[PDB]
Amino acid sequence: SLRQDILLNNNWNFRFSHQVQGDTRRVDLPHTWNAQDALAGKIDYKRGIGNYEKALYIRPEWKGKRLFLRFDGVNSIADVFINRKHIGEHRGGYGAFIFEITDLVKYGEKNSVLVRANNGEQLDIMPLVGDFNFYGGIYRDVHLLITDETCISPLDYASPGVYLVQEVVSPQEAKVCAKVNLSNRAADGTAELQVLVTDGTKVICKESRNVSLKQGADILEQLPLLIQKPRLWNGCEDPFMYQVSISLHKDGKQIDSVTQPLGLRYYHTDPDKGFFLNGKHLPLHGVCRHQDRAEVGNALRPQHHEEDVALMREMGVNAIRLAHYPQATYMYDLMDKHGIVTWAEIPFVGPGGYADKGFVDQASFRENGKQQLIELIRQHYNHPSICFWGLFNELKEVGDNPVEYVKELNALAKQEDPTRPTTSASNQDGNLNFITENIAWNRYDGWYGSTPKTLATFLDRTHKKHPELRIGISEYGAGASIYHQQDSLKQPSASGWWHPENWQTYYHMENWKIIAERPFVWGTFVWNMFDFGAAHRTEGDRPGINDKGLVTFDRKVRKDAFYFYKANWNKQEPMIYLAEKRCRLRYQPEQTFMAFTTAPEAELFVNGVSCGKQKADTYSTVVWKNVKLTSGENIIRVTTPGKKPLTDEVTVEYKEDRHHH
Amino acid sequence: SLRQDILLNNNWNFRFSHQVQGDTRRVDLPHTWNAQDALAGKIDYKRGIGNYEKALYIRPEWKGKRLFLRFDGVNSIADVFINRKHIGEHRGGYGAFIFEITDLVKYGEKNSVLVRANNGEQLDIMPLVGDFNFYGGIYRDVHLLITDETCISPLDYASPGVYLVQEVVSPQEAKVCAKVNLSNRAADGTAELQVLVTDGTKVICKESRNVSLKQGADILEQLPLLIQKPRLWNGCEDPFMYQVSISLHKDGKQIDSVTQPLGLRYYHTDPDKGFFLNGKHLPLHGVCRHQDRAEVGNALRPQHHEEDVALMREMGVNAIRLAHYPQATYMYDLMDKHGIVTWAEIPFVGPGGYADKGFVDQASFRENGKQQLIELIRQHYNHPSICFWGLFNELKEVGDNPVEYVKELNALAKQEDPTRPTTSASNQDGNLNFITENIAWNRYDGWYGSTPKTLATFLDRTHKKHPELRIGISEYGAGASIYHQQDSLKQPSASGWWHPENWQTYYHMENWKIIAERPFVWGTFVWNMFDFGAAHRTEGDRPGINDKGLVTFDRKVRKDAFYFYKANWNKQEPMIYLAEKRCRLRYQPEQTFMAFTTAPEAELFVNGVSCGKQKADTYSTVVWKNVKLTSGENIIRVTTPGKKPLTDEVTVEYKEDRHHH
Amino acid sequence: LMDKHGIVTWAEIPFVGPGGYADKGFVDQASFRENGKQQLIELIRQHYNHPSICFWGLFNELKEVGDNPVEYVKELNALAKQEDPTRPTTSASNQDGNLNFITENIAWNRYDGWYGSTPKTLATFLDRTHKKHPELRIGISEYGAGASIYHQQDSLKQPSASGWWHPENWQTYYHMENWKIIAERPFVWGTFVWNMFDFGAAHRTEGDRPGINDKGLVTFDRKVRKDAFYFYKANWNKQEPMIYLAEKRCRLRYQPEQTFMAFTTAPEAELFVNGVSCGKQKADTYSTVVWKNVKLTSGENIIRVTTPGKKPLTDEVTVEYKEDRHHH
Ligand SMILES: [Cl-]
Ligand SMILES: [Cl-]
Ligand SMILES: [Cl-]
Repeated sequence: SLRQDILLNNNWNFRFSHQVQGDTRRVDLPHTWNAQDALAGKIDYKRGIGNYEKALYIRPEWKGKRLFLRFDGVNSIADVFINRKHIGEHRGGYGAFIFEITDLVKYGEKNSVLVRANNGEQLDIMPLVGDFNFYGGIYRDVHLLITDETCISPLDYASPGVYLVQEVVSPQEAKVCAKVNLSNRAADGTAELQVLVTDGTKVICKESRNVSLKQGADILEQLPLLIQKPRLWNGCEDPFMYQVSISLHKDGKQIDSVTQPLGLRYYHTDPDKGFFLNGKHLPLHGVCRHQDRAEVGNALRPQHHEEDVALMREMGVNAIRLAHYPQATYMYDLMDKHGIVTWAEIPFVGPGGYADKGFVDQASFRENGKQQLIELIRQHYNHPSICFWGLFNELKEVGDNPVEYVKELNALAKQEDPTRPTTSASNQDGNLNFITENIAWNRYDGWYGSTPKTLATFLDRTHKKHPELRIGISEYGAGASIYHQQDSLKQPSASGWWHPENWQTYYHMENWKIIAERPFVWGTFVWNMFDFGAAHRTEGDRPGINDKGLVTFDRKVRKDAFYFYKANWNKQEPMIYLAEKRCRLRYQPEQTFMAFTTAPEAELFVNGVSCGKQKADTYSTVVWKNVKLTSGENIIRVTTPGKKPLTDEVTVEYKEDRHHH
Repeated sequence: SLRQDILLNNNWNFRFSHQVQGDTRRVDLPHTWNAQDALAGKIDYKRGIGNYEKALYIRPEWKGKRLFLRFDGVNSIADVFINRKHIGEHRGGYGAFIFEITDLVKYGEKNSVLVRANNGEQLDIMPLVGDFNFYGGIYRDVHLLITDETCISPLDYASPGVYLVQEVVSPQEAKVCAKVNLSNRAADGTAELQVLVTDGTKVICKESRNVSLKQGADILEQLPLLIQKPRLWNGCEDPFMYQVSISLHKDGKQIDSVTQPLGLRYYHTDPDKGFFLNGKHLPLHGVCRHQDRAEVGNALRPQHHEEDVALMREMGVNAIRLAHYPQATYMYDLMDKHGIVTWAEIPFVGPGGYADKGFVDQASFRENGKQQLIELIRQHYNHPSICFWGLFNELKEVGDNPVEYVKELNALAKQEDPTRPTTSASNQDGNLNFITENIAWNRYDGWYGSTPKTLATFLDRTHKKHPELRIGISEYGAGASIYHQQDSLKQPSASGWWHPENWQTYYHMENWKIIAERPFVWGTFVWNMFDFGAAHRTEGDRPGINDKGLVTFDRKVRKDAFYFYKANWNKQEPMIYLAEKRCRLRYQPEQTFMAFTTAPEAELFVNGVSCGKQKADTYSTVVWKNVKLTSGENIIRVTTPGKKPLTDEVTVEYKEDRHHH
Repeated sequence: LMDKHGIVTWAEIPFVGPGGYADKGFVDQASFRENGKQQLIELIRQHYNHPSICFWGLFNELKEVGDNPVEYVKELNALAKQEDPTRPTTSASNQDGNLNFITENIAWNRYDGWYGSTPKTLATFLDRTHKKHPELRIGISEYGAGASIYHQQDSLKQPSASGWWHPENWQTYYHMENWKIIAERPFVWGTFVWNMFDFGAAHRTEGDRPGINDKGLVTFDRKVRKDAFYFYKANWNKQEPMIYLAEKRCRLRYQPEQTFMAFTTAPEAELFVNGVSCGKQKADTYSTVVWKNVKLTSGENIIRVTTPGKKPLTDEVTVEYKEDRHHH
């Protein structure tokens, strides 16, 4: 009667329903059928039904236990059949879902499991539009869960069935209400519910209640926990969590158990001073991250989540906006573990500069959106990293006006979880900005026209006109191809096929200086940590890509901007990085070299001869001007001070040719 | 206060939602966006959202009237917006639907009408599968209807709002209950409802009732009609209909009016003797017809319906199965007018020899199917041609078992309309065959393997084992390309790229002889009158086509089988037709020539010299054997008897070459 | 079949230029040039004995810009004359200048009244060219206009050529006006409608569907004859009696004052509306009968035209007249 969790990812048989013959090919999960077409820039990539079928041997000894199929994510509608009989449907591409199959299987034989996944367009399931790909299929894990007939229920919106509600938290004491779903299919009886909080081998809490469970009972039980002088989850400084074991016992035997983290903290956002974690001001040095990657689409493996977090911590990221939808439980686990303050959001996404709408005013759309919000909150309730619930991105009032509906979602979020503030990401003026507790804007001053300086004007004017708003920046960024390089700085056309890397570097340096000076801005999030898929894009070095990443789509190459942020945000790892190394061909008679470093100064050498030292500025940048190259090959080297220095080096070619002038 | 019906077909602006930019092109309705891709055999043709927008000037003098947008058909989900505000959704590709826009428009200015049509795959809207194309878009007319504030309601499942229920019909007298929907938006008041039955200028009935109408009233009123010694709608012999005018009057002014046909008849099907219309046995010489055509897809214009009916009457068709879905009101009008007994059906279509299912056992699918059935019955209630309601085609029990659900549809059909029997088209053994009042099978003996003789064995054995069944043949046919010709008769592989026209001719001649001898078979329907689109097909002379038509897809060329049926079914138009004229190259030393004619004999000439007369057989066929051709060109001519004969003629080339033997 | 039926035939090699599109019909390299000569020799030798062939066409719409094919076209002309001195050479041009002065007969592709302008500029072009270059034997190698049989409107208005609206009445009007210009100019040795049939051109995005050049007088499947076909039939096939009512596919009428038009080989015709005669009208020089200010009754109207005599030919249509609309 130990709970079992059996992965069912291997060897499914797949075909599209547009293939009428019935032949199938082997696939293995996680899987999307849009990893080739959408990623090649095909705008009308396959959106429709793909069918996955697998034989599952139901063990004779599972008779008398309860059996559940839990899906971590299927985009975007899933219809599940056991022995070809429909058992249920889930509508929504990003939340987990579960079906009990206990009474639906034949014990001691192979049973068919068939999943018919549909990512076809709909007007009743958010997201309706967006600058990303709606990759179809079973792109997260599938599990067979086996439990006692009397269990901690897995059936409440596919959540772990335990909510560790933080009611009061300070360094003196924490009070928590452990709410636990119980489900009984055995005879009427009683059981003992135990909640055990530990830190390593040390017991911190232990609470018990006897509970009466009628046959067919599905009930919520609540146990208070008190922890004196708690160790708090304090972001990257100390991402500490207790372990909580919730178990059911009968006549001296444990019959079921689940574990969840408890990371205690408290926070607030001040309109003038920014974000405070556990009573201390904390600048939120944030980036955004989509759940896709080159070649595999959104069919991410655990090492992919692991590498994305490793790259963010290397850069000194301490905040993340996991846009534009609920992401993997494992990704939120890694945010908990590494101390990253997380903004998690539902996929209520508007059109941006494109056509159509994020909101369609019909009951089916509205009720589904509420179910997606409840899923997000209940499924991910216990992650201390999550400190904001995001309710939308770039909705607009024209046509169907989502204002009243967004007020409904806000009230529902506050009722489900009074312990986190709501937030949203806006690109509009007006009423949509005054609903959520924190507000943020997506700003591209210096990329989509204008100069970075208009970001400063916007922030200052907004803060002065509306002093009660807690203002953030939910997106800012600029495109870059690592293969587009030029000696001189000039602003490219955003929508064109030329995105020189130096303009992205310049964009981030100027925008960051504006942000750094404005502590009323509670958090800022770079769009985006990685290049990502968007099939309709036709810009930069190839179609189908949003190239605003600080790192490329395959996670292989860090663009110059990554190191500018690393020098400024990760000050305890010594480093020096020469900018513009991918610009190998130089034409300008007067060369400028620039390095990012954590050192107070650096020295430049050209062809083995020192050009002398320069001091790092407040933004960890060292600059040498009017450097003279010799025609042909030149070796450029920068070094930090001391007898054991760090170095960076490049060979460039200097050419006096051109073109008219 | 005359009712206005304004066509809104011209000059809409279209784009796909996968085109994110917002640019549009002009289109004109009727329109499908699948007339090129699906018709070229692209199996993954575009299934998703297409958007149509048009400015509609709302006249200041329409203020005080009621305004309705009525759509004859949008495949398969339509979401309608006025000034970009959602007003409603319709789910189902084949039934009409309507929205009142009276209170939703700005009078005296241009208002936007936006229709977002979606033909993306769904598992909750029949048809889920089928051997035809699911052409997307606004493929039938759109109308703006303008009425008095007090009107005969257009809002009951978009029907005309009048049901002329035939309660008793004989040559001595007919009793009819005129059920009329009334809708009032003006102040509380009374009005006079009048029902006027006419034949040309002669008044046959006139009945009146005063009715009390509360503000906001939507009520059903019923007036009895009695017609003594009625003229009955008697099929092609006398397709007579009365005209019925239903009108509302107030203080000596007519305020609203609608007209509907009244074609009185009675019928029954006997298990041993077949179908009886108005007390007289009537063999049902039937064909099936899909609502598509070459080049335009299902975006049919009225001349297309007109030509299809003209071709069927030319062939002597007196029965039709309008498969596999509710078809145009105009097509049922033409069936009424021409006397064609009609089987009309909902799109509850199963997979046939292909994968997947026609039934998914979930409430959303089931409730939508009932709404599609109610639509079909209410919208098309008054057409005398419709004598059967078809509930499914080729469902199967394996997996989700639709038996109980089909019993629900049968009971709903009988409750909505006790005056027509239900029927269905089966390809299975077992319980699915015992639900509807009449049953029929789809049979391809001599095409999908076997010999036509196994059709005879099936019919005889079924009739003997189940003597209570009213057995029909809902499909029988064989493929043919007019470009595949060979001198000798040999059975081709059905699924191959060689469909010689002579095999189709042979198939129909043999199958028809089996049918003609079996009067217990109440109706038989050729699959199909026309070649039609099915993108997944890969057989005959080109992909994407089901080539079982007696006439080609563009309606241009009648295949030999058409004339075999014409000679046998249209005996009052004199004709002679030489078979195998498209087979221009002859190799066999001993040639056979065959003609179909209404004459008792015919004479063959070869190179201007008579080969003598031969008698027509019982099936209107004349055959000459061992005809000797001379090497090279030969002129072959056949003539009917008399001094003013009808002729047919062809030049063939006889070659003594070949290939081994 | 051209031999058998007596049809004078212009047969040509595929030396085709870009028209209004990109790229070139000529690339100046020996491999291209030698292959073109082999294609010309093939055409002449393989088809030498057909009496119907009376002209050898050497190109269609080449242009001088870039690789200049003038000298090479002179080579092809000399080769044609050496292979077959018994037929003249010809070509189809859309340019001014030297390309027009090589072949014995010359012709132009003209779309006045379709690709902008009015048909009247065809008359100006023909007259001015003939006067400035009196030695040229001038023909019209293409003239035409697009039409979908599914695009119909009550009023005559010029559509955008490259757009998705090609009303059949504009094609009818185009051919009637252009033909009148041609008929009056006997110095024009031959004129050739572009085209007898709609045909395939995958890059086209106009008329009622992509991938089609819809300038045919008959549709692509050969099933439907457009109104212009019967205008030409009445004027060119005068020994088969006929009457044809124009605009029958325009079933919905809105104009208060209706005009009906018939093409016939008869000297006059009579119109009936709802079974009542509107009287006879005379056919003009171009075999056209016209009735103006015909009054329809709201709803269905039966329109019938008949030729004179006790055994007449007839044509008939039912239209629907509607007083609705749109602002005005
Ligand atoms: Cl929106
Ligand atoms: Cl089925
Ligand atoms: Cl050229």
